[PDB]
Amino acid sequence: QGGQVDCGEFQDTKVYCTRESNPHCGSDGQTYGNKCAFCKAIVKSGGKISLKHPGKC
Repeated sequence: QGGQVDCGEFQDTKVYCTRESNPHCGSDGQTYGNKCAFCKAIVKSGGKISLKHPGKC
């Protein structure tokens, strides 16, 4: 929230990413290779997107 790996896209508050490759299949439907990849993707639909799967779908 201002001193974290805060994905400055930050459409939401829980938008922080990984330094690792932690895949996420977002509730956006999409699968992202890591959480960082999922940040903008949270941003995709308001920040309000959540995760379906740790990993891909």
